[PDB]
Amino acid sequence: KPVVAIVGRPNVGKSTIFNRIAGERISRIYSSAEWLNYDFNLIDTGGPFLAQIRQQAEIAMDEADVIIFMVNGREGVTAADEEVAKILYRTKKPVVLAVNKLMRANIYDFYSLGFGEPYPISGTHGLGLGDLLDAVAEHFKNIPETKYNEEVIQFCLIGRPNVGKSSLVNAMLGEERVIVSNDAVDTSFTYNQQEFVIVDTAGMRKKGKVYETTEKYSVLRALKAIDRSEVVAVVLDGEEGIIEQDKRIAGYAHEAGKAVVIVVNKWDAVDKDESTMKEFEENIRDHFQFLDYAPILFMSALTKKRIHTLMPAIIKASENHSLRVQTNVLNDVIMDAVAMNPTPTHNGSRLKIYYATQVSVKPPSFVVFVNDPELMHFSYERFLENRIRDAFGFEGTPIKIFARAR
Ligand SMILES: Nc1nc2c(ncn2[C@@H]2O[C@H](COP(=O)(O)OP(=O)(O)O)[C@@H](O)[C@H]2O)c(=O)[nH]1
Repeated sequence: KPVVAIVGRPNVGKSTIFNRIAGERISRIYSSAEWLNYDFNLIDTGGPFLAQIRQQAEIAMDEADVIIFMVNGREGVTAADEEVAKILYRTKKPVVLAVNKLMRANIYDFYSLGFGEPYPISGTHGLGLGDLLDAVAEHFKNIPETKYNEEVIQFCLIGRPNVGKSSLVNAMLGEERVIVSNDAVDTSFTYNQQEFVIVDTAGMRKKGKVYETTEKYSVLRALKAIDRSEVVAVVLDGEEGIIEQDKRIAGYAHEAGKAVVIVVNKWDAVDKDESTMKEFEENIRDHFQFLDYAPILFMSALTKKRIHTLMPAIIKASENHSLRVQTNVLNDVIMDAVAMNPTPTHNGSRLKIYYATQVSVKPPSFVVFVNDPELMHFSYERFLENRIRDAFGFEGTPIKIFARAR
């Protein structure tokens, strides 16, 4: 069922590798070879230079689930490889980098491509092939049950029963900027002509057909919706304030690496004066300390006050979630941070940072090449995170930093 494609500039050894791992043609599409301990299919993208590679990568982006991006290790990273990489930045689908005909000499060069760990291989006696296919197969679990066009922004609303999820959805769908369409679990619509899907609206409308006997199935259903979304809107009740179950689902969103917006509904019904909002914010920050990146919005599904602010926040959070940073700027940001604040020491050793690069999006993840990963303490990691945020934004999304040795 999962589909794999191999992509890269001509003459890097793609055909050799393809022929090795492919079995019989499903009659285009080939089944994986009998000896493999993985079950998947391959797609051929064969069939004028920059446009030729472009079309191959576009077939791959549209029809495959996981992409292998191949380069030639003996040539190193060429302008044409960098060109292919730039085309590939346009998908959210997983891309695994394979380095053919090889290793440690140019580690940064291959990491420069921005797809993370390079898997060395040889089409002769298949050395490295086990590690490469392992890396590819591990994405197989994250393949969507329900597939939408890449353009569509997928989000969900979560929160305890009666916080106003249904009311907010109905209020947001009634604005002049929205066009509702026309799976019966999701709701499709456009906002300023951009396509969006609200994940699992059926589960939000479950009541009205069914009595609530327990929350336990509703919560489990919410976690599935989170899994399918890029942006999660955590909705809190302004009247009754924060409660312990609010933490459970929001913590899950954070650990799942999702973009997050915090929404306070029923703001109309709150006993308010000049400082009630600011104190509510601080209370959210104190209860949800792992969500410092998430913006907080105050609105009323009832009076429609500030409803106009939700979609723009979902948009911004989604954008930041998907953002890919330029490497030279990234490195200047980190060198500037290290200048501001010297690195942690341990006996006589000092952390040294050689190079940093982004490795993935949704959420943005970075590797920093160091001295010794053990000298990179959690507090210093957070310091680096905040310097990256100051320079690039990243509001609405978590980010990941990993120290690695040469
Ligand atoms: N005062 C006030 N009440 C609201 C607001 N939004 C929803 N409610 C009420 O809260 C109750 C639960 O709303 P509902 O949308 O069914 O919550 P859900 O279970 O999260 O879908 C309903 O009686 C709504 O009228 C609001 O902004 N202000």
